[PDB]
Amino acid sequence: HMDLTSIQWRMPEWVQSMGGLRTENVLEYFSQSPFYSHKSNNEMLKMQSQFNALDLGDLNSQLKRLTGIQFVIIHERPPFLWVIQKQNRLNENEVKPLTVYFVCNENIYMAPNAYTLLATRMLNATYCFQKALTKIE
Repeated sequence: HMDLTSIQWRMPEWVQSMGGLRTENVLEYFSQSPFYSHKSNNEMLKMQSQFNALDLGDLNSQLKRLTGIQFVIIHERPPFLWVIQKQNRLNENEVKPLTVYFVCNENIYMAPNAYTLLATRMLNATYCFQKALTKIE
């Protein structure tokens, strides 16, 4: 297979067509890239929405109800960067960070592994805390 840690992707013809990148549409941009995965809860939602002609509103709330591969925005600095995280959602309370990507100046590429490491360390500490609170009652 082609190694995605060694490429950058950029599709200027889409950006112009949409009037520039915005938090509103950055994830859609990401969807046309080889980093996207059609196995994702993201994709499943895109199609229920189109097929049923339905507005499903806040994505993040829709993702909480599902399990599997997910893509979420975890950092916003319009109009230059957004940071996206691929994660495997285990349930409504747990998520496993898989990889993170940068969308910098319309360029998409995987961030160094350390960012994923930081993410999981953040989540682990959070989850350890929450499991610790369930016991007091």
